[PDB]
Amino acid sequence: MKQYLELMQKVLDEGTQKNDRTGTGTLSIFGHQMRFNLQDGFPLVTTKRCHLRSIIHELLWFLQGDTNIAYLHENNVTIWDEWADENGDLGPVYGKQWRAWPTPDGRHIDQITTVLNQLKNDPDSRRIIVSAWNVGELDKMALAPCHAFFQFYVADGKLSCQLYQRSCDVFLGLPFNIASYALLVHMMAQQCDLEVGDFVWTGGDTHLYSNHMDQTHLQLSREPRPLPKLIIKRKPESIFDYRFEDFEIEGYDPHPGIKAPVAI
Amino acid sequence: MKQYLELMQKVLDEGTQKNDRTGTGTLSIFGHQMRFNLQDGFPLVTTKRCHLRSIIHELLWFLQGDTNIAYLHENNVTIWDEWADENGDLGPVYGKQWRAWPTPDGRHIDQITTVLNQLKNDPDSRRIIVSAWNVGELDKMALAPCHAFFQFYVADGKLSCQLYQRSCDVFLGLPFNIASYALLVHMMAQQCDLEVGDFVWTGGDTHLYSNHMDQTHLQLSREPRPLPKLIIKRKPESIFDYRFEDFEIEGYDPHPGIKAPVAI
Ligand SMILES: C#CCN(Cc1ccc2[nH]c(N)nc(=O)c2c1)c1ccc(C(=O)N[C@@H](CCC(=O)O)C(=O)O)cc1
Ligand SMILES: C#CCN(Cc1ccc2[nH]c(N)nc(=O)c2c1)c1ccc(C(=O)N[C@@H](CCC(=O)O)C(=O)O)cc1
Ligand SMILES: C[C@H]1O[C@@H](n2ccc(=O)[nH]c2=O)C[C@@H]1O
Ligand SMILES: C[C@H]1O[C@@H](n2ccc(=O)[nH]c2=O)C[C@@H]1O
Repeated sequence: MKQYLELMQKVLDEGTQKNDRTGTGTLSIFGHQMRFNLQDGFPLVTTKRCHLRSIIHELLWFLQGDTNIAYLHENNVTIWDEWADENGDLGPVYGKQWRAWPTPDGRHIDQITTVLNQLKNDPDSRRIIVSAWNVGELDKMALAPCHAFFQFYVADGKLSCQLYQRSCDVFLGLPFNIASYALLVHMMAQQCDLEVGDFVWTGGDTHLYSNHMDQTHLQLSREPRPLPKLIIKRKPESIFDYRFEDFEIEGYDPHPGIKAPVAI
Repeated sequence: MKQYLELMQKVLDEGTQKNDRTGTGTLSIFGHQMRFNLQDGFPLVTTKRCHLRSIIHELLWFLQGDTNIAYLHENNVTIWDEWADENGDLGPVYGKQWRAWPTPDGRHIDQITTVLNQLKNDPDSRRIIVSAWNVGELDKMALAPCHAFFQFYVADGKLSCQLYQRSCDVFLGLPFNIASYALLVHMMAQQCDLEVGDFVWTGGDTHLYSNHMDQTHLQLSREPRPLPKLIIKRKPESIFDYRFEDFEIEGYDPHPGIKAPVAI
C-alpha cells in the first residue's frame, strides 16, 4: 500500500541500528502516523500475499475473551504457538483485558460492550477507548501488548479509529494489525448503523529486523495494486456473534508471498 | 510555534462541528501528531505568554503521587479547583496512577521508578511506558485523564518521548501539556545521563471551542519568536526531589498573554 511502503522506506532512510531482547538487531525510528480512509478499500497489502484466515480468527478470538490457543488450533491458525505455555495459555493478554479488565475492588469491566453503548448513546464522547495495557497484569502475560490502546470517533456519520502500537515489526506484524483493526471498525460500524471513517495508525518503536532487509527491498520494488473490498453477508445480533463465513473479500490480487523469520 | 500554529489552522480549516458535554460546541479533528526536537530549544509558545509557574508545580505534584490540590494551593496554582471535592481530593488521577497503580491483588506499581530503572538498565526496551488510563479506577477519578499514555525511547544516547492525548483543547490545554512533558524529558534525561531527543505529541479528538475563535485569530496573526532555553540549576538525588528553584528560561520573549474563558 502507498502508506506502508512509504513507512518502510522511512525507517530504512531515517532508522538507527538498535539491539533488542530477541538479540536479532533492528533498524528503528520512533513515532509515526498514517491514515487509511476505509471508503477507498480494505487495507490489505497487495505487494506480498497475506493470509486473511489468520486475521479473522485472531480477531474473533479476541472478541470472545479467549486467551488459550485451543480455538486457534481448531481453525488451523498457528500464529501464537511460540509464546503459549504447556497448556496453550498466553496469560491475561488482549482478549482478557478487552472483555474483563479486573478492578482493585473485584469488578470486571467489559470494554467492548462499553465502547458500543458509547457509540450508540454518546458518539460525541472523547472517552471512547479500549486499552489492553493493564500495568497490573503485565508480568502474567506471555508477551507485552503491542497494539496497546485505541480510540473511536464519530464525525459525519462515520466511524474512525486510532490505534497506538508501542512496538511494530513493519515487515511481519504490521500487515496483520492494520487489516485486523480495519475489520473491527467495519464490524462496529455495521452494529451501530454507521459508515466507515478512517483508521489512523500511530507507532512507538517502529522497526524492521536485520534479517528482514533483502525481503524489505524486494517488496519495495513492487507497484501496489488496487485495494480489495470487504463484503459482509449478514448483520449478527451482536458484535460477538460473527463467524468467519460472513466475510468475503473481493478483488484481491497480490504479488507473490515473501517468507521471513519471526523473532523470539 | 510553527507546528502549533499549523494545527490551529488545521482545526479551523478542516474541523467538524461537534456538540460537547459542556454544551458549548467545538471545532474538532481526529488524529494528529507533532514532533519537537528539544535540541532546537524549549517548546514553550511565544505568540502568547505562557506561565511556567503552574506548569512546573503540577508536574512536581504528579511525581509526588499526590492527588489533592493542597500542595497546589500553597504554591498559588489554581488549575485544579473546580474539579476537586470539598476536602481538596480529585480521587486517584495522574499522580496516583504514576506512583502507585493498584493491582487486583492488593499490591502497587511505581511506574516512574520502573521507567527510571529501564532507562538505566535496559535503555533499548520497547516497553518504557507509563499509563494513567486505569479502566478499573476511571469511575473514581474527578475527570478521566486527557494525557493518558506515554512512552520513552533511547537511540544514540538521546531520550525521546511520545504522549497520547485523547482530548485536547488546542487554544487552552495544548501549550500547557507540551511544556509539561518536554519538562519531564529534561528531568529524566538529567537523572539518566542522556542527551534530549524528540518530543512526539499525538492526539485523538483535537479541538477548538467555539468561544475561542477570536483569541485564535488574534494568536494566529502573530509571528513565532525564538524558543527559550531551559536550565536545571542543580542535580537532585532523584527525580522525586526537584524543586521550583531548579528551573529557569533564558531568551523567552513572548507576545502578550491572551485571556480566554474556561469551559466546565
Ligand atoms: C501481528 C500479529 C499477530 N502475530 C503475533 C505476533 C507475536 C510476536 C511477534 N514477533 C515478531 N518478531 N514479529 C511480530 O510481528 C510478531 C507478531 C503474528 C504471528 C505470526 C505471524 C507470521 O509468522 N507471519 C505470517 C507470514 C506472512 C505475514 O506476514 O502475514 C505467517 O503466518 O507465517 C504474523 C503475525
Ligand atoms: C492541560 C492541562 C492542565 N489543565 C487542566 C485542564 C482541565 C480541564 C480543562 N477543560 C477545558 N475546557 N480545557 C482545558 O484546557 C482544561 C485543562 C489546565 C488547567 C487550566 C488551564 C488554563 O486555564 N490556563 C490559563 C490560566 C492558567 C495560568 O494562569 O497559568 C492560561 O491562560 O494559561 C490550562 C490547563
Ligand atoms: C514483540 C515484537 O513483535 C511485534 N508485534 C507483535 C504483536 C503485534 O500485534 N504486532 C507486532 O508487530 C512487535 C515487536 O517487534
Ligand atoms: C476535558 C476537556 O478539557 C481538556 N483538557 C483537559 C486536560 C488537559 O491536560 N488538556 C485538555 O485539553 C480536554 C477537553 O476540552
